[PDB]
Parts: sequence; structure tokens; C-alpha cells
Amino acid sequence: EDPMYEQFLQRIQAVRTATVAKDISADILEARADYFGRELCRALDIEYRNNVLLDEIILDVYPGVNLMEYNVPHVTPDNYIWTGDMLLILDYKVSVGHDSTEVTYKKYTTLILPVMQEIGINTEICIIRANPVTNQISIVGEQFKRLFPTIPVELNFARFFELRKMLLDKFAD
Ligand SMILES: [Mn+2]
Repeated sequence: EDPMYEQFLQRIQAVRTATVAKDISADILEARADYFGRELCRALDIEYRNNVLLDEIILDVYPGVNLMEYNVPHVTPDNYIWTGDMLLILDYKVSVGHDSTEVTYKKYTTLILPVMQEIGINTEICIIRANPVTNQISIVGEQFKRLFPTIPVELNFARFFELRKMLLDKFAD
């Protein structure tokens, strides 16, 4: 009774090979992390965004920038927050471990902060992560942790689990 559930469902019923089911699994993963994002933004009263290009953020905080003199990498973090002195580069994980978080922390560290350091914008990269089994939230970014001590999120990942479970049940061999 939700488009996302029924569109994944139809796709799980139809899928016939493991090479194609892996793309469905990747699709659910990103869908689970989008819903985390929406709820997190609603819970935090910041505007919702997903996969925004670096160039667009730069030009929303800093419209006068002489862009073409900078090598601005093509990265798309999920969202950002501009305070007037600090640029919070946001990112949504949902996971039960921290490995993927560390990957995206390193990539976004070396790919974003160099150019922001030349433009002169105080940047910090923030990965918020929800454990989907236990619902605990883990935050990286001391400035984000400060600006938001209470994260009042109401999550439920059950539809995502049922989906990724049916996919595993179909290919348990
Ligand atoms: Mn993303």
C-alpha cells in the first residue's frame, strides 16, 4: 500500500538471477537511507535534500564565488546546513556497523575540504547513522553534535527488512 514497497515487491517477485537481485538490494539500501534522511530532517527542522552536488552548495552559501578558478570535485553529499560561519556537510547512513561510514568520511574529507579551504568556507563533514535493528543514532561532526544534542527521530525500518528478507529467502542458494 506504499508505492516504494509495492514497486520493490513487484521487482522481487519478477527477479530471476542473483546478478539482477543485487541491484534491487542496492536499491533498498538507498531507499532505507532516504527515509532515514526525511525523518531526520523532519525531526530536526532542517530542509530536506538528497545527493546535492558540491558546486550547488558552494553557490548557495557563496553566490559571489569566482567559481571557474577552482577545481571543484563532482561529489553529491545528501544535504548541508549553512549557519553563517560554518558549513555542515550532511550525509545519511543506515547500517549496523561503521565501515561504510568511515569510507564516506574519508572520501568526503579529501574531496570536499581541500577546495572549501581555498574558497575560505569553514567546512565540517557530518555523517549521521541509524542502526536499523536497534534504532540508535551515531553522529560524526562535533559541530553537528553541538548544534543538535537531542535527535528526536521516530523511525521504523520493518518494511525495508521484509523486502531485503524476501530477496534473501529467494536466493538462499
Ligand atoms: Mn547519498
